[PDB]
Amino acid sequence: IVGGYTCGANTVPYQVSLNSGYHFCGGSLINSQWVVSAAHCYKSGIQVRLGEDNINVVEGNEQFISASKSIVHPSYNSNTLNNDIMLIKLKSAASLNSRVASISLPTSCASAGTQCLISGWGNTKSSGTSYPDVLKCLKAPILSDSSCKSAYPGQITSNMFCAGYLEGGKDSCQGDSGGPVVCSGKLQGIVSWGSGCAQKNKPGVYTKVCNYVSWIKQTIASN
Ligand SMILES: N=C(N)c1ccc(/C=N/OCC(=O)O)cc1
Ligand SMILES: [Ca+2]
Repeated sequence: IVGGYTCGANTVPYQVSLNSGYHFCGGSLINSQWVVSAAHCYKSGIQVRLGEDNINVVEGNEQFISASKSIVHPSYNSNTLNNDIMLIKLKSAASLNSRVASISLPTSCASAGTQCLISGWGNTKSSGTSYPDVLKCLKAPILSDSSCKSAYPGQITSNMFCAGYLEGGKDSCQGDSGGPVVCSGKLQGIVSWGSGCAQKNKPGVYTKVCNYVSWIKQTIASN
């Protein structure tokens, strides 16, 4: 997260870290057994880490649970990043408490102009690299579809939306991939792509979760 703020320990209790010997992506806990992340975060041997603040120090509230299965969206296209969504099933149910909690799926899509909360342990610089210890947060508005399409001509599908600041300076970034965009208490987006981070006229592009609720529900009802 570039140009954000320190969230505060466990204030984003649905935020997870995906670990494969190191943190590599975020995700969102949607019930005791399932995490939503980006399909571009797919790899074998994922351990889901819940209740994290400092990802490099065991602070006492963590639950580390191995993934039993990963299900990439059937229409995910890694070239265009269309349908950039994946479900990860935990080997055992997380124990839900104040510091580890699920986030609601949307019943309707979010509105342009709505301020959303984006979070992660990704790069905090727009040029150069610096990775934070503790979870970072950014409040960012959903942009109009026409401004989103103008920013990325020929690349924005109906399964994507833009959020952020056209002036630059505030954005998600590498390492935030797969993490939450929560608007009005609903998981509305997944950190997906963008040209660099926090670049002028290049806002963040996010998987449009409201389009996938049917697939999510049917998948978790059968796996
Ligand atoms: N909002 C952005 N500008 C943005 C967000 C996410 C990415 C994804 N990078 O994938 C590589 C990785 O995370 O390791 C790029 C740009
Ligand atoms: Ca920790």
